[PDB]
Amino acid sequence: VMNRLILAMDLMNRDDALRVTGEVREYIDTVKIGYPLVLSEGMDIIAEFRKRFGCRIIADFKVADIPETNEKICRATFKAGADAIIVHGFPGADSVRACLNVAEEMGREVFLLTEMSHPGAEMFIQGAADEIARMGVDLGVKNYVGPSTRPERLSRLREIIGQDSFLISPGVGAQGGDPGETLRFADAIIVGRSIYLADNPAAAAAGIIESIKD
Amino acid sequence: VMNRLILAMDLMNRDDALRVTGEVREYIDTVKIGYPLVLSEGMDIIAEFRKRFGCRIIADFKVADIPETNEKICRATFKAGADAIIVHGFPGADSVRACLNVAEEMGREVFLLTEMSHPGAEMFIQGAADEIARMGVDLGVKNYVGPSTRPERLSRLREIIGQDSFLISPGVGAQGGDPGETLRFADAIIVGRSIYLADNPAAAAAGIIESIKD
Ligand SMILES: Nc1c(F)c(=O)[nH]c(=O)n1[C@@H]1O[C@H](COP(=O)(O)O)[C@@H](O)[C@H]1O
Ligand SMILES: Nc1c(F)c(=O)[nH]c(=O)n1[C@@H]1O[C@H](COP(=O)(O)O)[C@@H](O)[C@H]1O
Repeated sequence: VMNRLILAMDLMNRDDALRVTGEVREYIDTVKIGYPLVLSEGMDIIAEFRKRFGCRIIADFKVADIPETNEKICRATFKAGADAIIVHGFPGADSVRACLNVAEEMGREVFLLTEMSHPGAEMFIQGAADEIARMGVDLGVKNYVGPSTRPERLSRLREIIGQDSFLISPGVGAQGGDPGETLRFADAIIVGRSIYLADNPAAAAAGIIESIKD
Repeated sequence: VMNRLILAMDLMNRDDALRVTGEVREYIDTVKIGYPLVLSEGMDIIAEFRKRFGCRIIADFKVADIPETNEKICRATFKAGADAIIVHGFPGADSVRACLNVAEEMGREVFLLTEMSHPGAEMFIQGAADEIARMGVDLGVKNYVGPSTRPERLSRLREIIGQDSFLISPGVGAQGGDPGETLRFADAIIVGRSIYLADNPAAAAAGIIESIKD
């Protein structure tokens, strides 16, 4: 991922999302698009971004349904041009394998979300997260998401998935995570508000990149 | 809910979804629309259904993000005209309260998903589900989802949320759940494929209603 930095583009109107993404494009290779933007502007926004910026797109849909519904969500998402989809592990192995099967059919990839970055993740997700990660390994998952806000958890998750797996990490900036500490364990960081709410998003991106080039 | 039966409309093209929903409308009051249909046809499908059928709409989005993202997803969903949204409890209390706050602002309702109906729910969700339900009660949640496929779990969940709470239950028909047994505990059942894949969806709906009128 260019500069190890993934933009979380959670602005909800197309003109602002296009402006900010264009402004920071010299600093990123990869944009995470989630439901805030997709439910406001439509699934066609994925192909628009992919074309206009020549960026890879991760669909952050935190897929969390039964296997049959997960299969449908994944097929619609890859049809729309997404390169990868984020899938929750908490609903269990059959729900994850349904997503992996569609990704295998469509030549796409699944990111398994293990532990989440927000405080409420401590209630139920954290206690299951090591086991969710192991389940991923056992299913052949190669791409994972884990929390910038808890680098000791991010270290453990790295220890389970091994060095060859690809690990991306949200919670940097607004939620309190640090770029450099997070990159001790993750391959790339995800950053939303610290960039997209900045008075100068390009300067904010450049500042983050500076802080991690060294 | 009319006849205690909620249609899970998971067909992915608008013409088929409109046909089947129109055919079974004399038997239902309430349609659950999820991401299979919304990601294929757009969020405008919610208002279209609400107008064309004069049905209530539950947006089955199994919201499962951090509080800030959950707030956005809920606002976009209620803006599109949904009456209610299904929210996962597994990400914890702050993520649920974010949805409750937007529902309170928009005059809408949240359904808390406790235990899911598919086999993989046994891995991580089932062991947390009683505690998820209690958390709902502690947050003032009045509407819940629990599994037709495990009526002993559905009985326990009813015992936690009490008799005044409203409980809906998927997993009837295709997944193995029984309409009448499920309605010992749930106020309404959710049915998808057993209706929408039937050669005659109206006859399938009518058959289910017959089996539970007695
Ligand atoms: N995908 C995520 C997770 F798995 C997770 O555990 N925590 C997250 O924040 N996100 C997303 O990452 C972004 C964080 O944005 P920012 O805080 O503004 O920098 C948002 O899109 C979140 O929905
Ligand atoms: N909302 C759900 C849950 F919380 C859950 O635990 N299990 C489910 O199946 N659904 C949804 O209920 C419907 C079940 O559809 P059918 O099997 O064809 O009858 C689908 O839309 C599922 O996504």
